[PDB]
Amino acid sequence: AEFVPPPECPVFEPSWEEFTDPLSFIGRIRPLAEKTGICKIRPPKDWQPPFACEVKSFRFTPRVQRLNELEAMREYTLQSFGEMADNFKSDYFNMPVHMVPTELVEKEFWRLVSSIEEDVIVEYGADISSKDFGSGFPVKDGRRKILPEEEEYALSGWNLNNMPVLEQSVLAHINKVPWLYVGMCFSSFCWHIEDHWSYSINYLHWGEPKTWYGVPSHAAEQLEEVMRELAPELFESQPDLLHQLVTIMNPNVLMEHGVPVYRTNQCAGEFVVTFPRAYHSGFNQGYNFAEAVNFCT
Ligand SMILES: CN1CCC[C@@H]1CCO[C@H](c1cc2nccc(C(=O)O)c2[nH]1)c1ccccc1Cl
Ligand SMILES: [Mn+2]
Repeated sequence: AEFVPPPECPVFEPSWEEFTDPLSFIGRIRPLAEKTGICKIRPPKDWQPPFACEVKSFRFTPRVQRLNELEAMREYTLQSFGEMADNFKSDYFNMPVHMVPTELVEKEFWRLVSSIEEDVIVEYGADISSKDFGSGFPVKDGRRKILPEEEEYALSGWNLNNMPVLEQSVLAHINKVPWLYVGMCFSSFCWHIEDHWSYSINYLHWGEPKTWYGVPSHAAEQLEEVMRELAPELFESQPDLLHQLVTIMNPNVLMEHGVPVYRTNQCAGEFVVTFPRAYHSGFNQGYNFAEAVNFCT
């Protein structure tokens, strides 16, 4: 009846030596991580970048998310979104936000997605460009002050602004930036893969965890087949890029049909990498702030 958590994906704790170059480290962990689709990477304890967005100006109108919309077939600052998000969660669970077990939010999320008796609606500050108010990482833009002790983070290969993003092509010889996600409890992203089957890297700057599910690329067609069988027939003929706007599916349904699924709780200061053609989806445990970019190898 209640949700059964998938097995945990790999977590890596690189030494300072291994942490020198992201692409080299990702290439070395690939034989394991590609078999789980997603992995988590914990930087060394002393690697702590400052938060570098323009907080005074940061304003956005999040999208509304009706958790049960398939089954059924306003403007905020960072501060005022946080107040709304914490009030929502503490009221929903009748306890302080940090006291709510991650497993309980997870079980309740999947219950609500399939419930026709209770219509829970949340908001997500999703797909906000780093160009609007800056990246959460420091950048040598000349647009914001960088303290000496922060320069190493502006120059780090793990700063998402410094990941390689240009794919090799003939058109490149003939002829972009990270996105931000301000989460609250139950805000979510449905199953998808990246454009061009790209890798992605995701960093949780601060706040409560982001819960992830991943499927390895060798099972991509299995997942697509389960979607074909069980996803709303009204949307069955839609191209993948549109279907993936609403590809909501409980991980246990995929697991029951033989699709390998792995989970993790990404906590503040931790990276999640998604491998090429690894389907993923997830939800936020509470008020948080993430940055993500597609990268090339
Ligand atoms: C146009 N393309 C095509 C592929 C996705 C990309 C657009 C961004 O799609 C959002 C998203 C993707 C994603 N991947 C990792 C983590 C998170 C996070 O929210 O933390 C993510 N959010 C998304 C997708 C579906 C439903 C809600 C939302 Cl918000
Ligand atoms: Mn993604």
